[PDB]
Amino acid sequence: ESSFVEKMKKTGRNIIVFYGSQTGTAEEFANRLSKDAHRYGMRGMSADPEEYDLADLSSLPEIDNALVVFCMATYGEGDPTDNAQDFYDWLQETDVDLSGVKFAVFGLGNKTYEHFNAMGKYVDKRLEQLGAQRIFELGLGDDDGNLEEDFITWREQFWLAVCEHFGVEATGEESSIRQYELVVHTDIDAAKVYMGEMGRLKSYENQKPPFDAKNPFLAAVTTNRKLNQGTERHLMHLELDISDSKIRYESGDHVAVYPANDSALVNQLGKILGADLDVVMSLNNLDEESNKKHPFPCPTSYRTALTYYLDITNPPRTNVLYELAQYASEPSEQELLRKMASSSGEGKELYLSWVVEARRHILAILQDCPSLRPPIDHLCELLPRLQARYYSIASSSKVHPNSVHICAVVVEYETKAGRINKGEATNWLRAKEPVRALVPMFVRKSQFRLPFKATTPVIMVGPGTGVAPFIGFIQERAWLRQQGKEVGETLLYYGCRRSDEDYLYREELAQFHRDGALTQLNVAFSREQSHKVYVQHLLKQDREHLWKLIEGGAHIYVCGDARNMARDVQNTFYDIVAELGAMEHAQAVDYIKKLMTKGRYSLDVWS
Ligand SMILES: Cc1cc2nc3c(=O)[nH]c(=O)nc-3n(C[C@H](O)[C@H](O)[C@H](O)COP(=O)(O)OP(=O)(O)OC[C@H]3O[C@@H](n4cnc5c(N)ncnc54)[C@H](O)[C@@H]3O)c2cc1C
Ligand SMILES: Cc1cc2nc3c(=O)[nH]c(=O)nc-3n(C[C@H](O)[C@H](O)[C@H](O)COP(=O)(O)O)c2cc1C
Ligand SMILES: [Ca+2]
Repeated sequence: ESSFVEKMKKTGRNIIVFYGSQTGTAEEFANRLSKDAHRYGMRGMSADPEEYDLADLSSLPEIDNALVVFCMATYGEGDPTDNAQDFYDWLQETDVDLSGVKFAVFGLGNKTYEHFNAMGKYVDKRLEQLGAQRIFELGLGDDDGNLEEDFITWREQFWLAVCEHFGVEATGEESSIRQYELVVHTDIDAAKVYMGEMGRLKSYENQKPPFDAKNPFLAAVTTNRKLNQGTERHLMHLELDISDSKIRYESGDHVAVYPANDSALVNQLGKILGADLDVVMSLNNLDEESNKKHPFPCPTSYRTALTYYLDITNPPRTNVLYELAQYASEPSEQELLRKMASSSGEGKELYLSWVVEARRHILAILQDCPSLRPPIDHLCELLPRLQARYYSIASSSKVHPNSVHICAVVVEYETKAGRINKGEATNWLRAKEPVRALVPMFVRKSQFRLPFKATTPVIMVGPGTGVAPFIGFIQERAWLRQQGKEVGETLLYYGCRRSDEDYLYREELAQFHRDGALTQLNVAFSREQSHKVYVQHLLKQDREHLWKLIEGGAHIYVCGDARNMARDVQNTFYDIVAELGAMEHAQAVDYIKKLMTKGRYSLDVWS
């Protein structure tokens, strides 16, 4: 059906929840809200806006008690997710009267970014401008705090508002219904079983372009080398062969990789569950009208699903804990789990401490709640899909057109729970032996780019792994110089803990400076003295030259830690401009923010 409104009429739904999602979180929130509808006598469905035409919103009044909800995540520079781009474009050009339309929006964002929840804010503002009626205030979910708690708090007030305005009431039947039913495929041909590939069956074996998120290219690991000294931490440089993939990229772009869960974790889950992981099965949607026939590719074995399709490392969200409680035979244990779904009080404190702060993954929860023995098929229905991880490409395609490089630090730490957590993708990449080893990947374009004019100077700030895109930038600027082009100054402000422990690309950067490609190599060693010495300290010391370059039209790039470094660096640039630019601090802020709008102050930061 082309019209979501007609689809709603045909299937008896009065609430439709659209999701703007890239890594599945918004989709899960939409699904959870859609299922809630029944608890109020209403009927809902979640939907991918890209599959429909949002202009049809003006027809919702044809359905009694119609309600439309939007769970939208914000991405690069405050833009919409790819699947919500058409909707965003429609909202920008339309002036249709949406009187009679009733809506609510929950935005997914992260305060460490420059444009916090920009998409949710825009959708909410626009719908009202068009004449639609807001049923409940805009939800501002913040992944830098705890997005789950923001969502459940908003969700509760949301339904109360729905009850008040539409005159409905809760049912109270927390029975919780399964969304999928299990079918064991005892006699299936081996060749018809998914073995970890995404999308089409056999797409990993039979690789045909175009390669993207739904059809990743299996790139061979040609290089995987340790960049630092000591068993302390592990920093590594990988080179992935993309020959014959037709994949294109530019320095500044991101490479996404689909990891495989640790087999030791998968094996232990199978044992504690008392399940034969090699059983091949299928989970089928009880809603025969939904386009989402299964929770992940199937038929497939439990081992395969728990290895390639499901997230078993991230601390579970509250709905998973609430639904599992019914399987805890011990009163105390079943009570602990049930409470964690509370938006406040003891229950919330326990969730944030026992699950989140303690970083307990599903196996840890099953282990620390020994009476919890849920059927493996229901667990597979509850666990979120395993998502790709993004890395800043550390190579220039002008120099390495057939290889995509990665600079990454392995995540590994002890939990207050006495366990050793290992980063999903980094522990997996670390184990990829060069020269056989394949990494399913794809490229995600970014707006982080070297200046159009080679003469334009660049100021690069990237401590730690934030140096990644800049290795590529320098390779390219060096290449331009080798092509006989006039290249402006190229400055790198890099930082590490100690010059003899975690100085990434020491030799390469030194050679680029000796070659003349890297005009300046400014490095801050943070722990080689009593007080911290960071990149911003070096920027402040270089205020005169930096102001000259900025005033001249230089481009600034900041990559790495978004939580504190990005903010501290930005604050230092404000000070440089306020001090030497002949203007007040507030004017300096406006000045730097304006550079961002002009593409002369770019960010590639993360957490
Ligand atoms: C646009 C973008 C670009 C990126 N570029 C790079 C890059 O170039 N290089 C790079 O190394 N990474 C980069 N990252 C981070 C990268 O995508 C992954 O998040 C990171 O490699 C960790 O993934 P993982 O699967 O190994 O860890 P996961 O299994 O996902 O675990 C990570 C989580 O573990 C927890 N954690 C980590 N250390 C501790 C600790 N000491 N105590 C308690 N909890 C802890 C945190 O909750 C953290 O969120 C980028 C991210 C984005 C969004
Ligand atoms: C490359 C990237 C860029 C992001 N940019 C922003 C941003 O500009 N503003 C913001 O508020 N949040 C930003 N976020 C955070 C997401 O909006 C948040 O993680 C959300 O939960 C993701 O939802 P999803 O899993 O449904 O895609 C960004 C995340 C990534 C991975
Ligand atoms: Ca210097």
